[PDB]
Amino acid sequence: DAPMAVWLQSSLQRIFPQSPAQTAAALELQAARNSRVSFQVAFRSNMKDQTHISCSTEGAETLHPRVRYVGLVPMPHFNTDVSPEELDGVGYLPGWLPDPLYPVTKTEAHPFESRSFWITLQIPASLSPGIHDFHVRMRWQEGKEEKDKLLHVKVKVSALVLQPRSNFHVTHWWRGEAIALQYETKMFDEQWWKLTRACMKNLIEHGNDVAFIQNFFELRAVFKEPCQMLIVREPSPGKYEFDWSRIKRFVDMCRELGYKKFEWAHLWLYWGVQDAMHVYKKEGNAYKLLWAENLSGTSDTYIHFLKQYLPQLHRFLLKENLLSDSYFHLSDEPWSEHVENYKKARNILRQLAPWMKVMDALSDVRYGREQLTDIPIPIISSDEAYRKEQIPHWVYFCTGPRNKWLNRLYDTPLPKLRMSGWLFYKLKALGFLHWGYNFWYTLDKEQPGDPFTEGAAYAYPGIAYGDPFVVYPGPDGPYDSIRWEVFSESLQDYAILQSAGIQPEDPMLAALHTYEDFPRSEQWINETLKKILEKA
Amino acid sequence: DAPMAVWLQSSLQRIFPQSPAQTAAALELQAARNSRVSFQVAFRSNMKDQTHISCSTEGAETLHPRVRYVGLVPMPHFNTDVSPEELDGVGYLPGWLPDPLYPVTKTEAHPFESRSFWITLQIPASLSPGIHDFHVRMRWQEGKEEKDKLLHVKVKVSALVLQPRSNFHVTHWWRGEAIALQYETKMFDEQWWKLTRACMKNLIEHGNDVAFIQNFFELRAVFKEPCQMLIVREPSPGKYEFDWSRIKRFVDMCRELGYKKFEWAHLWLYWGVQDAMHVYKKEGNAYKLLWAENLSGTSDTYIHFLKQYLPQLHRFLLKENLLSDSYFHLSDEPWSEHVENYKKARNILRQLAPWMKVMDALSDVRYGREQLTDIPIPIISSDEAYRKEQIPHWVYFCTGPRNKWLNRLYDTPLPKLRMSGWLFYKLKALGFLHWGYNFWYTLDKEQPGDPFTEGAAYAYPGIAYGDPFVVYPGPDGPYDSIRWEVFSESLQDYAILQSAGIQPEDPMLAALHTYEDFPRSEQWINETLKKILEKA
Repeated sequence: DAPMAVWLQSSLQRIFPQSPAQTAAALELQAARNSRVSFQVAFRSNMKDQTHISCSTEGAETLHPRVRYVGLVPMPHFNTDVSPEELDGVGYLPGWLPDPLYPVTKTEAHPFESRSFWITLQIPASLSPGIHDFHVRMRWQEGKEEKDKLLHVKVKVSALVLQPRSNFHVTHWWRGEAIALQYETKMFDEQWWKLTRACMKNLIEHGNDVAFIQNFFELRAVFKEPCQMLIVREPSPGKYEFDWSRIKRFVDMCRELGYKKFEWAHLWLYWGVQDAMHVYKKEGNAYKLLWAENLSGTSDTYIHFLKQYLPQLHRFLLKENLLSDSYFHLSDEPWSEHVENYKKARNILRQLAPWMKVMDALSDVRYGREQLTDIPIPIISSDEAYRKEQIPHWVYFCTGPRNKWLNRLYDTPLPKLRMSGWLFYKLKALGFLHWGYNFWYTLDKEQPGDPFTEGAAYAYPGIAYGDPFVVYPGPDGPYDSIRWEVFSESLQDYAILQSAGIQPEDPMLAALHTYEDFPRSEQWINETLKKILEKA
Repeated sequence: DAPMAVWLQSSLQRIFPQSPAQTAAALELQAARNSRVSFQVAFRSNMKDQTHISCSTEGAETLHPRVRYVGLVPMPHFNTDVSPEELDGVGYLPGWLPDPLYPVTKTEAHPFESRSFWITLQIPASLSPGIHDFHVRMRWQEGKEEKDKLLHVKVKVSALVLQPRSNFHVTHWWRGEAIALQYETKMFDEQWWKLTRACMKNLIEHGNDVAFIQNFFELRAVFKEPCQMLIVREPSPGKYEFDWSRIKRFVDMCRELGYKKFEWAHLWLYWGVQDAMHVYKKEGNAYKLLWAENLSGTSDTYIHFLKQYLPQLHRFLLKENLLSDSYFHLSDEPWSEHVENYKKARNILRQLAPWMKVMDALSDVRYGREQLTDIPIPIISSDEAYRKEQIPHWVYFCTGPRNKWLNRLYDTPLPKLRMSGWLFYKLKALGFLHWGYNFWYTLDKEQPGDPFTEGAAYAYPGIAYGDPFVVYPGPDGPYDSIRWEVFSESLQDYAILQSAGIQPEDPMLAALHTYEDFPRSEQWINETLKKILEKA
């Protein structure tokens, strides 16, 4: 019963437009130094004439506060195979969902809608440990009369200084064809490069320390304009020339951004390890396949090609000092019937690039058990099986699994999602990999989508909402999403555990048994974080 | 707390996706003979895996039952200037809205989502009076087991038999450029015709009894493909031949469809009565304006045109026995200052077609008081004034008025809407005119729209959500809508009051004071219909 309502919320609960107004005029936060922390300024107009509302900070200049508006996106259905307890927004969804973050400080307030601003504060290392407080001012208008509300935010800055994450690597398969579709660019033109740079930058600032390189276009579908950063020419039948300029430019750029580790494209097409990679040549203005679409991975054409490419890849890797900081891929999620196919490829690799060390999504243990993949990446559903065999490994999730498992879906509750870094830490993963940073377009088709109105690349329910991307295409690069922010705060919690000497076996992490059985309460997150930042 | 919930609801409350499951296993309806009645079969899945559900009727053959699926549309905001006490779906909106009706009997059931089928029953005049019961059968699948549920429906059909509506006329300005834009047809091609016929049949089956003729294209905006049903040639400068073949074909089709009365496009452009209508001729393949688009309404150019068209119009009207069954429009929605210009034009009309009686949408009472229009159409907001004066008049709305006033918007509760016919009856309206039956495209621009994702012609809040269309474009014709059905049943209530001889002054209608103050309860509708159908 008030014309306008503002309150402050933790960055860990969602604010759906229907949700009733809160009061909450103060907010208490905990932060390590050399970190960034986040919160929500929520508002609900009780008037029926539309108005304007603008969100500013005062007294937080040294915190470098970045203010964004939480935009909404349609969500038609809940995802499949998620019990209601495990689903965010019961009673508010299906419906509108907060996800994209827009760079606006003043928006329109609409009648009886609840919306939020998302503030990120950069807690610098050179900050006195203690409580630092500032104000957020909300300015709106009732009729012609201007009004404001001042809200109070205090941050308990800890003595703890976060040190760069180490011995843990995160990679996403950012997509260059996705940029070329959503922005209508020629692949690798200057706008393409500008957007790619903005993406890799967004990644490394969110915890992604591995720069993926799509040297070969990664999809079974044949494109007219594929993302293949390796320039490949064929001056005679079967003689290949390789031009590394794009990959070189990429690697130089990524190193200038902060990347030290790099990941490469597969060498055999997915599901079965039975087909060669599609490799294209520029014919006038088109890109045509160098060979057939059905060309076998054991065919003399592909073997000849590899006997030329792999040594040249080696030359490049050494010349540029990439060889030790490069993960290489063979073929993904090989099923338990083309093991020998994989093994054939592996042995061909051994005979043609013995130096090469292989990393592959592999969820059946009787693959790592036999060191088929040098660095196996099970899906978290198989993490426990790899952990009884004591095979060191990475983890990945995509779409599956769901329900009680970890994911970062639209309907994954944010506290459950913030648990990611803790689970990576306590369960001693070597790294995390995800296919869906910015899969903005139509699954398996050279056709653009619309992330702002389709969250599953047109493949629900098989593809879950929010799985193909965590960023939204914006005019100059990615727009961060609430999920991306919470995930990066989660990786930052991994960094906290690291830089506070907390051991995976510490009893305060004890309830984190598997990637399915672990505390989802924001209360757990808050109190654990307290202990860690207070004793430090 | 069962895997699958099915219940029965009236046609008068919406069913939102978050809406909690109900139990109501039977449902009493009441109808009069020769009527159409409606109800809803709702289901919420309580399973995490997708399933299929099919709706069927059993034992309702004589009622020619129609089974349709209630589709959902986005609703970004609430409409402005509507207090909570007047909004439908509080705490479920903004979000997904039930509105489009789809010709499917079997769909996917999605997790934790409340959806419903819409069933229209045809109660025939011959039918014996009394209580007629039939059943609904819901067939879904749980895992691998086939599940089904019988629901009971009792119709209490009265002795009263509905006589066709007398002395009250409904017209909607359906748009043929709307057809041209959404279906990407060339104007007046055979597909355009088949779709127009579909729309006209729809309108008359929903109690719209006036066929609108867009003889001139109504918009102030210059289209390259205008909808100008009159063909106009200019063999010498300023001599105009007219070809009526398309208006002939339209009138033939409408009369074959049951249409008796007809309405015509305006003669001066809207707001100020100052500019000439845009009239076009063909130039090879393009359409050209005949004159400047700044052309003055009192210019010599335009008057010389009217001196030729009006007698020619009169010939056409005589040749087809239209003259007495045709409404004519001068210039839409002129403001209070503009009466001057209207007077000027009106007298021009009198001196060049003295036979012509014009109706127009005129909110200021000085239009009616001074007989500037032969049939005034005040906005319902202004109705009471014309009633205080006992000036006969039509009523209309559009976008506004809002709040407690009657309207037909997305968030207008359905009981409020069903009161439409009752207020028409008790308040002695001559007729009802609405501008937006199928305005499917961008407000004032020659660009398609998407009525499935946009509901205000891209003009929220200016245009309110739900104003520009009550029908959706399906592949062979219109798709009905919940609001459309309820509104047709409102006109059907006008027919009920008329057929049982309930005088406007009957006490049961005493609560209906203005178009802003009147009972909005579904109990009121139900109990009053009870009274009328038991006296009979």
